[PDB]
Amino acid sequence: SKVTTVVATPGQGPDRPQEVSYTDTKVIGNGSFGVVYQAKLCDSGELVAIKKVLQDKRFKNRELQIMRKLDHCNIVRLRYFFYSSGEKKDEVYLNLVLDYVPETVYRVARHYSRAKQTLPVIYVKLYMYQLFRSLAYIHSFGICHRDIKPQNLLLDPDTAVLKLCDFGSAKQLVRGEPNVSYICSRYYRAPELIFGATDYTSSIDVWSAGCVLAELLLGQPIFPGDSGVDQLVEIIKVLGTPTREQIREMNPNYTEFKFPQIKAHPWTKVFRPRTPPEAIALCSRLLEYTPTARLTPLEACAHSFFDELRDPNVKLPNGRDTPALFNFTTQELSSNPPLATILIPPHAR
Ligand SMILES: CC(=O)c1ccc2c(c1)/C(=C(/NC1CCN(C)CC1)c1ccccc1)C(=O)N2
Repeated sequence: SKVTTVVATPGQGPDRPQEVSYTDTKVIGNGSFGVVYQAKLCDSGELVAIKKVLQDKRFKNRELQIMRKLDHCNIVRLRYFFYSSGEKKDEVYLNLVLDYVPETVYRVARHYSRAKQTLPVIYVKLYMYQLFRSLAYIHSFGICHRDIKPQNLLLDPDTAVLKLCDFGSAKQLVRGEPNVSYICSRYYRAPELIFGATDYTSSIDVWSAGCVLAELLLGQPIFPGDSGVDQLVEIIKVLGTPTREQIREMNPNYTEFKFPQIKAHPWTKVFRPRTPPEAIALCSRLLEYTPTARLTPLEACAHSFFDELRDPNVKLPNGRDTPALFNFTTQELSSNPPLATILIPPHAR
């Protein structure tokens, strides 16, 4: 076996690097970011992920600066960070030692779809609540993920703990400062972004989460668009044609898509029979045309659909106890503090 010893700066605490050794490196991910590895530590024998990205002198890494401000159980923790040379030494890379999680929400949802089965509502409740909890934390700093999809939602099959990953698209949204329109994966792309909105709030992650929720309820994406324009046709097929005021509320740059008035399709008819009415009520308040009309991540966590997790007698289908879901902080509750009366039940008080 080959051992790799490097001096890496820890993500949290003071900027003081330490000698970190790792072995058994293998390629597990490949994307727009760069490359993701899986390595075993020499100290505890713990498995960690190493995301190698090509870095320049012109500026500092945007993802790294967002990552070392973040400390939450439902987001992959930045263990360490170091610099390596792999292009005749003239070009340098940024390696991010992050948490390793075996499965993803996509892979778990795929298992049921291939077996013609439905994902149990308890799993839909646990995965969605943890996504909105991590969203309430990132949005309190002004940071918007801009890439919410089941492939980026990591999963541990035994404990059922969800973790958010890939903060490359992520940016601290500021009022007045424009942003790029073509962002997020097509099936989870908000209608503002299709309408060419450069000025948007962190409510685009709320829409993307709503797209994931409906996907876990249907067993397939709700809006499978063939093109960038065919994506809006998929949305119009269930939500109907947006009103004059709904269009303006998205703040659209260069509009006039020229589509016929088809009108909204009932939410109950969209999903399978005997689908919990609370899931539909939640999905209706997340997948809204008007971004300001959408439920906030904390408001989504306080919804009637996640009341089963708030029960003191709730447990995982494998017998194990549900993870920490009520250990909220002042930074998490920052947007709406009186919501703590619903979010934190008397048993956990
Ligand atoms: C993208 C990023 O920033 C990041 C950060 C930390 C991470 C991962 C990704 C990650 C991934 N793990 C997969 C390993 C293979 N199994 C079968 C599925 C899960 C992974 C890799 C590529 C795409 C999506 C997810 C993990 O375990 N820890």
